[PDB]
Amino acid sequence: HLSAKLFHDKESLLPLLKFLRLHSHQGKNLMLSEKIQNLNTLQHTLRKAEEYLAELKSETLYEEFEAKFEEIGLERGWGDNAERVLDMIRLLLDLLEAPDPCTLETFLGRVPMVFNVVILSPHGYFAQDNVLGYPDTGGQVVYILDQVRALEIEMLQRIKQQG
Amino acid sequence: RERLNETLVSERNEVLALLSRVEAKGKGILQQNQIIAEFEALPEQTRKKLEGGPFFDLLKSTQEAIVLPPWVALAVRPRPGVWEYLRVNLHALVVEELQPAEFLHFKEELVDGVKNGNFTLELDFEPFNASIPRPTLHKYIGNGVDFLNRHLSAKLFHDKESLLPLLKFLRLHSHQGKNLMLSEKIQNLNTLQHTLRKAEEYLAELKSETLYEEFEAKFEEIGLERGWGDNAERVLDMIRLLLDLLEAPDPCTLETFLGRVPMVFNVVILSPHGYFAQDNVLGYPDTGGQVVYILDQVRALEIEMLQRIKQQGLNIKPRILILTRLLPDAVGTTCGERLERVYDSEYCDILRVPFRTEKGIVRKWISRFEVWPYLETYTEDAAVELSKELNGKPDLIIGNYSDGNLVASLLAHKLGVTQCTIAHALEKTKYPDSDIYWKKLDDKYHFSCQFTADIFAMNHTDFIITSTFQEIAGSKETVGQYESHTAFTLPGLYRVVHGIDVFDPKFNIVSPGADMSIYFPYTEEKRRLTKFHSEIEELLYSDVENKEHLCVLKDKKKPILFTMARLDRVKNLSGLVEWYGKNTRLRELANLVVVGGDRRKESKDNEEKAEMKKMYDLIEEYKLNGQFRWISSQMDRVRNGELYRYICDTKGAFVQPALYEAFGLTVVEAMTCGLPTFATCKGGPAEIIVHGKSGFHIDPYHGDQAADTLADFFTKCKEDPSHWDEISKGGLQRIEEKYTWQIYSQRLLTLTGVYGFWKHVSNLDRLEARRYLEMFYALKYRPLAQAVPLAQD
Amino acid sequence: NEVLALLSRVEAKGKGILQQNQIIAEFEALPEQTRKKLEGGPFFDLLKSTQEAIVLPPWVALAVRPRPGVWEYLRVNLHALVVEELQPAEFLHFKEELVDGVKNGNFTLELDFEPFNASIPRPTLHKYIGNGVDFLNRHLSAKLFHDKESLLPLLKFLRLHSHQGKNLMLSEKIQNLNTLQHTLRKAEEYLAELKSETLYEEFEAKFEEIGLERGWGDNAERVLDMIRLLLDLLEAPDPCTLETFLGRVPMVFNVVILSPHGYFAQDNVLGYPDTGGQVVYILDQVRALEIEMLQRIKQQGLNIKPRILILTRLLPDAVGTTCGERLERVYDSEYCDILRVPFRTEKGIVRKWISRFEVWPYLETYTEDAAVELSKELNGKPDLIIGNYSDGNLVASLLAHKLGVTQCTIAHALEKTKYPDSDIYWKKLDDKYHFSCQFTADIFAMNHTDFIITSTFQEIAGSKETVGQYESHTAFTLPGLYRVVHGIDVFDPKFNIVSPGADMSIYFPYTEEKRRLTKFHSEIEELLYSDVENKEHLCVLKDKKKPILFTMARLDRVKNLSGLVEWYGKNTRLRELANLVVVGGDRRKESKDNEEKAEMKKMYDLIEEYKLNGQFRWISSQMDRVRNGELYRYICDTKGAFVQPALYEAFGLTVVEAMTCGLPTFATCKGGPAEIIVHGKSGFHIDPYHGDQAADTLADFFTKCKEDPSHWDEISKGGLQRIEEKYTWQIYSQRLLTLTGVYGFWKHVSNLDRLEARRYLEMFYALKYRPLAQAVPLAQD
Ligand SMILES: O=c1ccn([C@@H]2O[C@H](COP(=O)(O)OP(=O)(O)O)[C@@H](O)[C@H]2O)c(=O)[nH]1
Ligand SMILES: O=c1ccn([C@@H]2O[C@H](COP(=O)(O)OP(=O)(O)O)[C@@H](O)[C@H]2O)c(=O)[nH]1
Ligand SMILES: O=c1ccn([C@@H]2O[C@H](COP(=O)(O)OP(=O)(O)O)[C@@H](O)[C@H]2O)c(=O)[nH]1
Ligand SMILES: OC[C@H]1O[C@](O)(CO)[C@@H](O)[C@@H]1O
Ligand SMILES: OC[C@H]1O[C@](O)(CO)[C@@H](O)[C@@H]1O
Ligand SMILES: OC[C@H]1O[C@](O)(CO)[C@@H](O)[C@@H]1O
Ligand SMILES: [K+]
Ligand SMILES: [K+]
Ligand SMILES: [K+]
Repeated sequence: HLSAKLFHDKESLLPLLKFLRLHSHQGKNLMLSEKIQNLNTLQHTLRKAEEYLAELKSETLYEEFEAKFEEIGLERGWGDNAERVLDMIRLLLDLLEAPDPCTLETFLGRVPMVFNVVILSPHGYFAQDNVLGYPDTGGQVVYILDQVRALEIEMLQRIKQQG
Repeated sequence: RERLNETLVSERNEVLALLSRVEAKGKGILQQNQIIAEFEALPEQTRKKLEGGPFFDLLKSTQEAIVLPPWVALAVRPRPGVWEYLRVNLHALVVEELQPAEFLHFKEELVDGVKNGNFTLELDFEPFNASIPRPTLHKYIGNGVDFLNRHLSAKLFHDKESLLPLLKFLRLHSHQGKNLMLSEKIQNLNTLQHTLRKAEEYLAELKSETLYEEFEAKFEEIGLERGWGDNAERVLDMIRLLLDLLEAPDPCTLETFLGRVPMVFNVVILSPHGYFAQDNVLGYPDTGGQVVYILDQVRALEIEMLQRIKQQGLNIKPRILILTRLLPDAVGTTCGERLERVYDSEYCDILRVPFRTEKGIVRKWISRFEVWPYLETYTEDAAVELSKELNGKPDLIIGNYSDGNLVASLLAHKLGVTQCTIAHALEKTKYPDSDIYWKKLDDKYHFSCQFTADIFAMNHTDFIITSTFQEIAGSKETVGQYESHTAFTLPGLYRVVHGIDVFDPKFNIVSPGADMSIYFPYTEEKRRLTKFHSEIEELLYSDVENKEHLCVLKDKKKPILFTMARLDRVKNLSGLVEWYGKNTRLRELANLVVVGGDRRKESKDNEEKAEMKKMYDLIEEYKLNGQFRWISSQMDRVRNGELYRYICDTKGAFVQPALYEAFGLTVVEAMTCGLPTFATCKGGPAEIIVHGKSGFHIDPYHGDQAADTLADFFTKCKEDPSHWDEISKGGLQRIEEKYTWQIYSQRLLTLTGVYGFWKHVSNLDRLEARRYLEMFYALKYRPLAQAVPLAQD
Repeated sequence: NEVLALLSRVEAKGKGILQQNQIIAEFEALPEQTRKKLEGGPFFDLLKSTQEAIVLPPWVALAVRPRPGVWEYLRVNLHALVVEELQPAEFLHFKEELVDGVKNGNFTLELDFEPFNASIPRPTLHKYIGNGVDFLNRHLSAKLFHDKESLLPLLKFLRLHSHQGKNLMLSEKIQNLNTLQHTLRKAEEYLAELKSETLYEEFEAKFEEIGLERGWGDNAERVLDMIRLLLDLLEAPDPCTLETFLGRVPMVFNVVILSPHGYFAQDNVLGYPDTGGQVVYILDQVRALEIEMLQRIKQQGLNIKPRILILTRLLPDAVGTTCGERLERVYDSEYCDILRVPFRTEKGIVRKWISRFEVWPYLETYTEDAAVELSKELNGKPDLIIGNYSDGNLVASLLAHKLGVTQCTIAHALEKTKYPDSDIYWKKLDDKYHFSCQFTADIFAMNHTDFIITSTFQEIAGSKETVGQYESHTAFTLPGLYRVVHGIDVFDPKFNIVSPGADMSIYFPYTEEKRRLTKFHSEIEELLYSDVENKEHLCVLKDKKKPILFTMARLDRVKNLSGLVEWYGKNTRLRELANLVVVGGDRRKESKDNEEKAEMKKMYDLIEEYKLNGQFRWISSQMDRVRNGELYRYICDTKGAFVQPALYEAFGLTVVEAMTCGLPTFATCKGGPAEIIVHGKSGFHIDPYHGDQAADTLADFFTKCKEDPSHWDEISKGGLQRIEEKYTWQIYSQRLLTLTGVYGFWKHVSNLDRLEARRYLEMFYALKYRPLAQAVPLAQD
């Protein structure tokens, strides 16, 4: 539905640009800066970034091209190296051009977002010991402790891959 | 207008950078593109140039600088497919913004002395394009099907009226009175949604390998005819893909489903000009890579069609016709027989139809530039014959080259059939400034007809196939072949404002190949044909001078510098022979063997004739006897294959010195055998070859540098024979990756489906462009075509 | 009735290979058969509705016209029945074989304009035919309603709008709908508290500040109304509001009118070949138009001075006329001028008058020269361009395109309807009439123009029983040349019927005595009743007291004056009752026109053959309208009548003039006069195809009038009233300027769709017209 609604529609695309521009964590800018006010500059800047990156060695760290990227309006979180930053910029350029569902997901899922997470489990005796089997204490408690551990490994990773 | 700014920089680099603007205006009244607009004042300047700053863009992107009034008309190309043209004054401060149809107006004032008429024709196809939006993104150039898919995938998503066409499409679909896919039972999406639902449960239960014959009974009941699959497993997938499009269309699915619907049964391929034959032809005027491409293409195609028909659960038998001219008088050939079976195919047949006038058929061969008056009556006739040969109507028409695309359009329109074009070359890029200088070239080359027909076909066709990206958008530095038709002018005739857009979703790149049984690595000894080594050794090292071969090779042991091609001005064989003759170091390292032209018979082609006079003269001038062997056309590919490998034994190289080459199958063949290849950087081979890895590039405009580059190569190879083996393996790998026949057919068939379905939805949007084209042909081409003198028997 | 139809279809095939028209396509078949008809049944009415049938030996093709604008084409095997529906193009093949023995080249041109018109949906109702601006308003109204993307064009249109460097409407300070919206109510607040009469000068200060430039009105009352109009349009657009607003915006300042063919002058011309109601219409028109143009410009608080140029051909050797001078002021106008420019070639200026059918080779250069000349004359470029007739519409198109101006066209006649079967038989007629050229330009300008003005509904959709003038261009064919599948549509919103009138200074009732111009009576009595025979008049009237049957018109084939004379000549009874006075041809000179010459010889022989002396007075062309007004009134004094025996008449200005004067009128039923007159009420209709019947009818009018004198007055007053309603110049001028506003704007909104049409038309002009036109032989001095 989003892939189809996004295909060559201005009033549609803005939301995605507003998103990346507003995106920040703990007082740091991510993705696009305030330098990019419209799809034209964004389109132009991405293309501009792509020409540059397609030149560099794949394993080149973001810190190298950081200065330049800051110039043209690109904040951190596209990836930790040239290769990664490249696929990502190429991904968004594509959403602007010919959106497909697989692209759309891949990009949105890649954008660093989830950092802080709040999980709700009020009832029961919720603990890591001396509990399981008490009234209301059971599969929910187990699931949640496994979930967070699994969740934390994935986040540290996504965070590190996005530089 | 970014390129009118960095040039505004005459405020900084001025007293230097207005010099190059001098040494140009100092040549005068002409066009110099690139190498001349560049190898001019910049290289021929002094170190007070020092223009290596921000200026080096606008000159590096020009493509032309046309000397002019106290004015310079120039062009600039920021990115493939994006246009800026400049006009500035030398000493007058005349620099002016230039917006298209205005810039052309300045090209006309540079010939006629004034621009074209007033109400003289402007050709703009842009407004007829508005149906789909254009990709602005480089990746989609030559990828259009991928773009059209996503446009359809979206347009299809939860739109009632929008899915109807797909139902109607699958509902009407039939072949020779057999109904396929959906029967007439299913009148609406709800019934189809449901009927498909019912079908799925049933099939999910059956074993994967259950034949369609079992459940055929059930299906006919619910409205499902044949063409879904041969067994249950297949029918299942297919049914699932259709359910999917009805719910959440995604591009990948839409393509796959349209890909599989059994569609292409009878193919009709247009190739009127030349001597089209499978033996005793190649090397003749107008007879060349296009004939090889088509013969290889059809064989490949026939196979894919067979296994697509089998998989889809159908026994229908395909037929592929190759339409071409019947030349009753070409003797020593089969060109005089109406029907001929293609080698190694069950269903591919050559179908020959004669040209004719009200005075009866025309027997004599005719140059490809002169066939124009004949083509419309050819179409009518061909229609009649292929109606005879074909069972039902054509499911695809492929046009080839210029005359071929002209006709295939008329048929496609007449019969209402999906159409594809393949240019195989576009003369405007091959014969420079033939657009603007057209009027003087006309009585020889008749370019007013050819261009007209090329423009007509590009826009008439459903999709276009190119063999490379370069054939469309060129490169960063240089303009592409099709691209160069976006805006041009034929002063006194008409002015093409927007003729084509490289971003058009109809461009698809499908790269051909070299037949693998004919051309393979010289290293596989089991495969080598030694039966030929006597003929070949006579061919090369024989003592005799005759119509088959000229001069002689004193030293039998040198590496051979080899080339083979039709003989005409553009192939530039006379060029290479000269470069070699002037460079003593190359002559010592290698023998030069050029195969081209047929000297066994008197030549009837103007260029062929002119080329021979130059060859003849050079041989004497450069005293080539003993280092040079000029061999006549080799019409048998099997032995040609072994010839290439033989050249490998001598550890030679292959050189292709064309002023322009559209694709260069010889390049592909040479590498497929493993022969390290040096080829012209102008046109297709720029893309085929990767410099210093899979081969080397040379510039036909600097020949002396080419001859030396080669001398270098042989020198290194003498010091380090492993250097040869490295380039050899590089070529072998490049071919194995990019150029092969296996995927070609699949791509091509898939395309026919996607574009076939598409042309139903877009039916109404195109209706205007259709009348615009009808008129262009009738009121533009026809008058021009009847203008051309008829051949006289 | 399976055994029945086979019969009529048999009787049809009996006449063999041919086509026949709807009169015959029935009037022979149905009636000429035995009582075997017994068909009042539903099959019948395919026949009754058939406009023509084309019969080729196995086949009969049918063109059916159920309602104006609605066509069905069928084929029928003359034996075996088997009715099969055919597409227009295929019905056209039928005609083509009928002439060439074969259809047009498989690859020969089909003109189809339908796919280019689709921007607006088409009205299907009879009422919107001729009423297109009404339709287009409702469309723009809806389109505009709470759509920002749709409202922007309105803001930009107004923001860019200017004349000759003076900004108008909105300044550049208004960049968007909020600012416009906010500013407009700011202004409205302010004006509400001013006295209505406050002049725009007082608050002009404020406005400039907030982005409001001049042209909203003269006083505060009027700037307020317009502003409120715009507020509404941004808020809740309705059709009426939209139209009032657009018709109000000052636009038309300079107007250019194209009328190249003929001798265009204010005196010493009328009745000369190719010179007639078009010169009359245009002159009346520019007058009325300048009046309104001035009030509008004044009412909007603008001080600009308008200009109207009538572009026509400079004829150096026309003598006794003003056709040799380059600029001529129009009588009773401060701002209207005739601007003459010569035809010319590589050899230089062409001196001799050339027939309308021959001007084609010259028209493109004319355009360029015309352009250069009106650039010197006009202050700023043209705000409106009106093409007239074919040469006129053609040039109007090219100039409009060249200059980027809103174009209107007026046909004044369409030859295809004047010269039956001149489309299908075009080849044998071409050497003489060059219809391949004309039809081509007719089609070109018809489509290329921004809108169209007709003088009747008949001009578009004709009547219920018969085909209209533009209607007959919907689908037709020129064998061996090209085929028009859909060339025009009677429902195209571009059509507007704006009826013209007669100058009411010149034409009034014969019963207003103080007004009659008596000083002309000596001249008229000599003109009519004198015993002298010369190049001014032939024969003589023996009995002075009889009533006069009066006609006046250009002299040529179609006007059918030679017919009228023969009718009269054959009919003794009419001859006893009334004297026939015909005015046509200028015999003072040698006739340079083919038809005029031919018609003259016919006249002479009719005189001798029917012994017309004593009942018949043949007067040369009366070139002065003022005395003409009184001449009409004189006929009334005698209780006579005006008759107009044309085979076809596009509009009939003389028919309007006669009526305006009180003179009972009998006019042809073929073309415009069929709408103008109401049989038995405002006048009568006669059939030029049945002449003797026409005469008998006239005899009858006079007899009735003889016995009862008040019958003459019923009709006299009947027409007087009719003209008072449908035909006057008062609303014309205002309607026209309104359309220029609506269509002026609509062309900004629709501009992107007219692009495809632009290129189509360009290529049609270039690749089809030009080559045809050049083929026309040039004149020689
Ligand atoms: O005495 C107990 C009772 C339960 N469990 C654990 O609690 C979970 C029970 O979850 P389940 O989803 O099976 O049932 P639920 O408690 O969610 O209703 C399982 O991991 C058990 O191993 C346990 O460890 N000790
Ligand atoms: O004497 C000759 C000359 C030409 N060729 C063949 O002609 C084709 C030429 O194709 P290419 O694209 O290289 O040049 P083209 O003629 O198509 O412009 C190649 O397959 C060659 O092997 C040949 O077999 N013998
Ligand atoms: O000898 C003549 C004949 C014509 N008229 C005028 O020319 C016009 C004829 O216009 P109409 O539309 O009736 O005929 P048209 O010439 O346009 O076909 C009328 O105003 C007549 O009064 C005239 O003044 N003298
Ligand atoms: O309903 C099952 C119960 O067990 C839990 O999993 C807790 O361990 C909760 O979901 C709920 O209290
Ligand atoms: O223009 C090059 C020529 O060579 C061919 O390959 C011959 O088969 C054709 O493409 C064309 O006629
Ligand atoms: O055929 C009709 C003729 O009548 C006129 O109105 C006379 O001026 C012109 O439009 C045309 O020449
Ligand atoms: K951000
Ligand atoms: K079917
Ligand atoms: K303004």
